[PDB]
Amino acid sequence: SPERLAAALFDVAAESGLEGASVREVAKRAGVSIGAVQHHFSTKDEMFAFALRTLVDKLLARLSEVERGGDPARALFAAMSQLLPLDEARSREAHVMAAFAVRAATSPSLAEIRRKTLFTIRTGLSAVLIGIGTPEAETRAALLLATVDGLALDAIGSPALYPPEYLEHALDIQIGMILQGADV
Amino acid sequence: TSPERLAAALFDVAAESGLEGASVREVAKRAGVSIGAVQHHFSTKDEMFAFALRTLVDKLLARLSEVERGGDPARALFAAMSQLLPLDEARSREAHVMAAFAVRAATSPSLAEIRRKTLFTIRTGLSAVLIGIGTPEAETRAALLLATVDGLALDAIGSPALYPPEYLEHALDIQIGMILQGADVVP
Ligand SMILES: CCCCCCCCCCCCO[C@@H]1O[C@H](CO)[C@@H](O[C@H]2O[C@H](CO)[C@@H](O)[C@H](O)[C@H]2O)[C@H](O)[C@H]1O
Ligand SMILES: CC[N+](C)(C)CCCS(=O)(=O)[O-]
Ligand SMILES: CC[N+](C)(C)CCCS(=O)(=O)[O-]
Repeated sequence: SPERLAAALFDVAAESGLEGASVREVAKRAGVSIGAVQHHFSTKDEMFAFALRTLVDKLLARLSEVERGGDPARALFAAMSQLLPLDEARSREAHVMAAFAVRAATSPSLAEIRRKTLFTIRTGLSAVLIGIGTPEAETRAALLLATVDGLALDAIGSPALYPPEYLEHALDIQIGMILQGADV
Repeated sequence: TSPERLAAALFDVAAESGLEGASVREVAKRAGVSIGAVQHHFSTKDEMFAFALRTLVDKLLARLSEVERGGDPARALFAAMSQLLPLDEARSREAHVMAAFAVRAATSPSLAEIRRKTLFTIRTGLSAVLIGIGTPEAETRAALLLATVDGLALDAIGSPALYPPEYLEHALDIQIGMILQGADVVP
């Protein structure tokens, strides 16, 4: 049931933003007793945090498939492109992730989950860049991730300015910049 | 003037509780006016939100246009992009509300239009600066620079204590350095 609720929340949020994800609306979409929800989560914020944790765990599993050695540029691109709205699935994910990032302004649990998530991805990016002798690796890693997050935010609210082919070109350009001075 | 007072109340509510807290009734309550007074100016909550967003983007663009460009592009780019970073309380509030509207833009055509126009305007100015100095891939690097400030602002929302102004300014300086690599400039 809690997994079902997390999927149902993501589904509502992608459709109608997080303002649509009332305890009531999430129940309809999964099955389930409005009490069944209350059984698993004592607060709405608990329910949101669980959904975010689910989305993050799925993202990290995806990074682990695509970021598997060999050419650094291609690995960095495959990983960062998971965060960009390049198809309908990733457009929904980007929408929901951005929504959680704004909701973190008023929710310490969501802010902490995001902080740990960014720390994890950033450390992974840093390890890649250090391994190839990149100048200012850690700072550049932070910048790569921040820039990808910003591109995703910019794109969801203005898709005509950020078609997938443009997003892919912009990510290529950013990666090329980050790798300047690396070997290779 | 009256719609402007309502836009200011909306911003005050949104900076506190997000845009979820910015119902017509909550905005009316914060402004000290009747629901009827609000509905008089705004036919819909959409129109209320769009007007508030326009008010905000006007303020931001006015600040960007006040940047002294002079003869040093790195300095000008830093001064301009610093205005879009949460380096103090006022800009932290602006970041929170602007990010909220960006997210709402995913489902609201009126907000998307205002966001698109804003991004187009800013990218155009940044591209002019970069082309002016022979920056490789100037247009895309302009879009990347703007994305950097947007992404850094987004993260600083949830963890403001961890993104102090000096961290944000350092990150921005490093990105500008990368953006200017291969441009006709003299460091
Ligand atoms: C220093 C180096 C880097 C420099 C970076 C430069 C950034 C450039 C910003 C300055 C330009 C501001 O110019 C401003 O553009 C916006 C469009 O976005 C216009 O605004 C127009 O669209 C908006 C948004 O839909 C409406 O709310 C507004 O009523 C309408 O007039 C303003 O009428 C114009 O005065
Ligand atoms: C005609 C007067 N001006 C200020 C130009 C436009 C009025 C519409 S407004 O206030 O919503 O920009
Ligand atoms: C409501 C408080 N928020 C912004 C969610 C968390 C603060 C995290 S902090 O202290 O590291 O900036």
